[PDB]
Amino acid sequence: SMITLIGLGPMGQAMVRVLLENGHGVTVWNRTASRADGVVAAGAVRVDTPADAVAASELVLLSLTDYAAMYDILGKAEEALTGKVIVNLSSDTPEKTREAAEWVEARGAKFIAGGVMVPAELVGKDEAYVFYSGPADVFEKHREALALIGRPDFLGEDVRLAQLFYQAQLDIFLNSLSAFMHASALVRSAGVPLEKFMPYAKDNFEMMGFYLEAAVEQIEKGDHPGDEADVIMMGASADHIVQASRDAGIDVALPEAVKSHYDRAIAAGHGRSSWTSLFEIIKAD
Amino acid sequence: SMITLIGLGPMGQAMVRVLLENGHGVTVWNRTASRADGVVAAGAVRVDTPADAVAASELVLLSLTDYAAMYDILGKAEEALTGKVIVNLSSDTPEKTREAAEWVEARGAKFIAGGVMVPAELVGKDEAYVFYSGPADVFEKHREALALIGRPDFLGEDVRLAQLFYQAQLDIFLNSLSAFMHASALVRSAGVPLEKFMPYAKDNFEMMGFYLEAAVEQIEKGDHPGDEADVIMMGASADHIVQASRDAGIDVALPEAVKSHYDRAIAAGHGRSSWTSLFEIIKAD
Ligand SMILES: NC(=O)c1ccc[n+]([C@@H]2O[C@H](COP(=O)([O-])OP(=O)(O)OC[C@H]3O[C@@H](n4cnc5c(N)ncnc54)[C@H](OP(=O)(O)O)[C@@H]3O)[C@@H](O)[C@H]2O)c1
Ligand SMILES: NC(=O)c1ccc[n+]([C@@H]2O[C@H](COP(=O)([O-])OP(=O)(O)OC[C@H]3O[C@@H](n4cnc5c(N)ncnc54)[C@H](OP(=O)(O)O)[C@@H]3O)[C@@H](O)[C@H]2O)c1
Repeated sequence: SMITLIGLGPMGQAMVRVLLENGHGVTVWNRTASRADGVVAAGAVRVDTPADAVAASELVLLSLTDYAAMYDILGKAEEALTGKVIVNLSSDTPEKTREAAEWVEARGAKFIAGGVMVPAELVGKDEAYVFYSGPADVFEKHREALALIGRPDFLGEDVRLAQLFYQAQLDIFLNSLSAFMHASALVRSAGVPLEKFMPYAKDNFEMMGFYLEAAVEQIEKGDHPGDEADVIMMGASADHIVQASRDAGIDVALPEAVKSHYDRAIAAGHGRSSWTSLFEIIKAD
Repeated sequence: SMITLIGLGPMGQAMVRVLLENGHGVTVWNRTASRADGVVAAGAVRVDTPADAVAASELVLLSLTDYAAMYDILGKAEEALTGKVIVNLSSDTPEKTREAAEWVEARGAKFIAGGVMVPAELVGKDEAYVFYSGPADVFEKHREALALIGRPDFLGEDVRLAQLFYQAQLDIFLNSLSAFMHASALVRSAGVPLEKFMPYAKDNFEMMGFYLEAAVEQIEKGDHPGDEADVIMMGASADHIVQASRDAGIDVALPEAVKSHYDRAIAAGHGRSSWTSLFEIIKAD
């Protein structure tokens, strides 16, 4: 049961290993031949060329930093893409994802977009899930295999959907990392150790589920009551974090961006509305 | 025991109600006399003047949008402050918090800073905790009372500590709300309802604790291994969220701020380091 995988970053590697562990034969190629050494030891079969990698399997998985990478690699293997199934598990733009769907299918391949929503350490484990979008019939044919990487959430036949859901998750995630480090940087400025603050940050993030249901209701109904907490008070909070950041001499870009949401809401007259009203100035009309 | 409280936002109100529920007499004043109606019904006693509010109790709690508000109000009760204990549960800057400590003590009162780390709906419940800082001996005298609002976490005698820990929490929190709304705004741009995405966002936030321990270790040791996930790949992710945001016509300030962290890390040569390396570019010189 030979499946190909191209791109042997942590993810590519962790995926190749799960495919090998569950009986499948796995052909690999990577720009840096020597990164494959570990998985080749485990049972994978390295090959000289990207075309050889594509020719080896029906199913071809890509784990690459961006879609530009798909073009650099598959560009040296076009004649062999015919009859094949590209599953691209790379981050890039939804718009660039569709543009990619069209190029691979013009070269005669079926294209599915995927987004893996776990670190490599948890690929193949219980917490693992993967956004997928594109041909439902082709996805079904290879579901059993892809299901090993993590729980497949098929979103629809619009190839952009998985990428859009991936960018959306990482929007929150990269924000939470940057926010965490920013808040930590504020406390370390006054000489507090990170280990004394981290438990509070943990609770902070773990408590987010409490707010999210009321938030979705308020946002979809355009109903933003400030009774519990208004944009004037939370705008002031944003102003304080910015000014504390300048006082401490840490980064101001991230808190100035949060303040800008409150500033635009205030300008739009949502002073007395719920913080959910920020959605009105964030969204596309 | 009569405890005074000034500022009858949702917080002030929820705190007054808990004090009344646990036997305490509560004197109130507010710039907007009619906001007291609810708590006066519940048992509180409104008074004409801020000076009267201060004179009524040993312990005086402030729940105000900012510290500037404390000055406007307590400014009309300067003579009345001798012997009193101000607990300021308002957001403002650590620097403005100390400057306030000194102003209050100059007028013969003890000053404690506090940060309440729950919404009004959870004041007095299990999840409730409150950062406190200032004189430990004065804090002990009034601990039993304040303990009702939420679990008191006394940080130290540096009055700024509670404010610093509050700003830090809201730094992450306001970021998480803005990120959540931003990601949601991306999904609604392609016409997906927010109810389809919210469960994934909930899991995303609930999963933050997994990364935070490894993060603190890597940050405090200046040890940033990229083996599992490097700043080149996560910088590219940030670029994708920004470009998807421009494509969708939503806010770009928040993702452009996250991208700016990755861009500065890359500039500092941390391309191949862990995302924890962003801390090097966020932290003070
Ligand atoms: N890191 C995580 O925990 C995680 C989790 C979920 C999803 N993801 C996403 O899934 C993918 C996993 O990436 P990763 O962190 O494992 O690795 P990465 O650092 O993004 O790079 C992975 C692969 O991309 C190749 N590559 C990049 N640009 C190329 C180009 N122009 N030409 C040829 N090859 C190119 C690399 O070649 P070399 O090895 O030769 O450099 C490598 O094999 C990414 O798209 C990421 O956004 C990551
Ligand atoms: N709400 C939350 O979820 C939350 C979370 C934790 C803690 N906090 C913090 O607790 C404080 C109050 O919270 P909140 O949202 O309930 O209240 P708020 O909306 O910020 O205002 C509360 C009180 O401040 C008074 N006030 C504001 N500016 C004033 C001024 N210049 N002169 C006189 N009175 C003034 C208001 O008087 P009026 O009634 O006349 O406007 C009101 O009684 C803030 O520092 C906030 O950041 C809020």
